[PDB]
Amino acid sequence: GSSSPPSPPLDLHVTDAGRKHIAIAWKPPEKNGGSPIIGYHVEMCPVGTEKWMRVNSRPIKDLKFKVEEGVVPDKEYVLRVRAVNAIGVSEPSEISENVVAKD
Repeated sequence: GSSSPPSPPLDLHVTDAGRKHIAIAWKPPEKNGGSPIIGYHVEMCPVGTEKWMRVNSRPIKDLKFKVEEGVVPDKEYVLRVRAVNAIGVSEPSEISENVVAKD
């Protein structure tokens, strides 16, 4: 009965990882808040820090993403995803399981 950013993406999980990539997938927000979801953003943070960094250049128009930018081999990360609509940016998803950039 009002207009808001979307609720957060759901069910974020890691599908694959390597020394140079972390592949993730998620499910759409339960609610779009009153205007369609137009994109997703992925953030990455080395575990034990609060140094969240956006790892996509353009809005993601899919429910999966291969993270490559800024991945450091043998570092350990968590990820989170945000949804965007014409009102603004969602709070982030629940964070991912911990993932090491190794094979």
